[PDB]
Amino acid sequence: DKLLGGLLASGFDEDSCLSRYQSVHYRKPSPYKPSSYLISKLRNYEKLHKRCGPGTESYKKALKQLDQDGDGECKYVVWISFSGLGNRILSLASVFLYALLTDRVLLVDRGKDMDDLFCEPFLGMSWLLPLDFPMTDQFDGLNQESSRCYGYMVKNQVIDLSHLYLHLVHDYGDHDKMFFCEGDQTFIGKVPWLIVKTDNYFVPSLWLIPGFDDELNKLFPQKATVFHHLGRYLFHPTNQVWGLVTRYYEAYLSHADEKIGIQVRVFDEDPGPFQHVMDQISSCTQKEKLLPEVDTLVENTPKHKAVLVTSLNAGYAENLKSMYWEYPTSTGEIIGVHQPSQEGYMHNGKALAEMYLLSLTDNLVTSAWSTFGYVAQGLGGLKPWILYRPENRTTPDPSCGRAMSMEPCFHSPPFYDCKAKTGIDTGTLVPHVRHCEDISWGLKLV
Ligand SMILES: OC[C@H]1O[C@@H](O[C@H]2[C@@H](OC[C@H]3O[C@@H](O[C@H]4[C@H](O)[C@@H](O)[C@H](O)O[C@@H]4CO)[C@H](O)[C@@H](O)[C@@H]3O[C@@H]3O[C@H](CO[C@H]4OC[C@@H](O)[C@H](O)[C@H]4O)[C@@H](O[C@@H]4O[C@H](CO[C@H]5OC[C@@H](O)[C@H](O)[C@H]5O)[C@@H](O)[C@H](O)[C@H]4O)[C@H](O)[C@H]3O)OC[C@@H](O)[C@@H]2O)[C@H](O)[C@@H](O)[C@H]1O
Ligand SMILES: [Cl-]
Ligand SMILES: [Cl-]
Ligand SMILES: [Cl-]
Ligand SMILES: [Cl-]
Ligand SMILES: [Cl-]
Ligand SMILES: [Cl-]
Ligand SMILES: [Cl-]
Ligand SMILES: [Cl-]
Ligand SMILES: [K+]
Ligand SMILES: [K+]
Repeated sequence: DKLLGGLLASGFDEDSCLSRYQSVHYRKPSPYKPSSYLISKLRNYEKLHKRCGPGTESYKKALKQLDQDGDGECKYVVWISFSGLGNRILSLASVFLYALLTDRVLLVDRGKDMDDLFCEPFLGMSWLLPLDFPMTDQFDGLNQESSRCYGYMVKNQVIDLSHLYLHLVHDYGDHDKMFFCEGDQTFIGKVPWLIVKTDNYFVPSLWLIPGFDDELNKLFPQKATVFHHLGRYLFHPTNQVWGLVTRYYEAYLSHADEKIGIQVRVFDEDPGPFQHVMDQISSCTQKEKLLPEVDTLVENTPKHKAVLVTSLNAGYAENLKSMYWEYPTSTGEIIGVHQPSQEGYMHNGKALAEMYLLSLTDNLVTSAWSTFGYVAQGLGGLKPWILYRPENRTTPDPSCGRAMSMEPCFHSPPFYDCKAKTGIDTGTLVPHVRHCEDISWGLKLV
């Protein structure tokens, strides 16, 4: 089923984006079926996008509100291309959900590479913000003190509204965080143009806004499927990225009975590679029976496992590779350890290819705090084993634990009760919104 259970629309040109419908020759079918209401919601999104999108007569009329109000036919939310690729992917998926919940059209700031990495997701009509949008060269300078920043208008009690800037970056404050309150969403609902900048996956705090909560439950009744569905919908790699994927997979990974992904990210100043991290990896994989122990004893048909290791430093894959070369397995399993080329013969090209290759594995080990890992697990429908974040170059004990769900984590959530107007722990409100495994103050859907 190339349409992923109805998540994807038919009718796209096959050759101009091979990944779109070929992803099925490489992936097991997801066990999570998109709800019929999410399927309607996306097919209706496409209708709206086609009516209101870039370059249409409607879009051109709405652009004049920026020089005025207005009272128009089409409203928008523009995603600003900000931060690293994994932050971008998650944040964009979040802004897309927000569009869905508010009957807005999503426009994407293409930044330096978005059109080079991704195909168009909306049948008929591009998702890219036009390059001559007049506010574009203000995007980097938009901040908490910008006149039309929502938080600035809140704290100053500004009275007038064609557009608003929503500062949702990790450094945001109390006023900016009022985005996550119902009364503020009523106000913001009236503004035809929203401009968002964020480096977080802010999905889970949408679930705690009245009104959004009812709609979200209809769309995603199993709760922890938001990124799995919206990520698969939105993001299809371009043919040159997908070539990197298919060629790697077919050469190195395709013969194995089971594929293990290991996504290594080490948040440290010094270059590496670190023994305590090597030790963490071997212990994790071996205590969870993802990879077999080796032994030095002198003294029944063999599975073949392929281990895909992604990392900035090649030492982690080398260490594992060498271990399984130099010693027999205690189980008799055949282990091959593989890592993609570090040196080129599209920096982001290879990075995206690697996230996709991880998503094609059977069991995935991720690194704590890594949005790169979140993207991979989400696209693959993998509930990972998470390598906990080390402190002071000491192997954590336990080394890893299974995640609660495949969802990504919101790293910098608000902690505010909008009704009582005071701080609250927003990870103890509803059972499906919990604190993350890897980052104790973050939130995730479970
Ligand atoms: O949403 C966060 C968002 O951040 C993006 O990255 C941006 C962010 O970087 C922060 C992290 O920097 C790392 O260092 C980088 C460095 O930026 C680069 O220059 C360098 O080349 O690479 C380095 C990595 O190799 C540090 O390793 C991190 O520590 C830092 O994360 C922040 O960590 C502190 C806590 O630090 C302690 O944790 C253990 C240990 O690792 C560290 O040394 C300790 O000191 C957090 O502060 C705590 O925050 C909590 C929660 O409060 C927040 O969230 C809830 C909201 O309501 C609050 O308003 C909000 O403040 C608070 O309760 C505690 O009191 C605080 O101590 C920070 O929250 C962590 O962010 O900023 C710089 C920018 O350059 C980066 O791009 C990242 O890419 C995104 O995925 C996402 O994580
Ligand atoms: Cl419509
Ligand atoms: Cl990244
Ligand atoms: Cl395309
Ligand atoms: Cl400023
Ligand atoms: Cl409110
Ligand atoms: Cl669902
Ligand atoms: Cl790293
Ligand atoms: Cl899994
Ligand atoms: K493209
Ligand atoms: K998979």
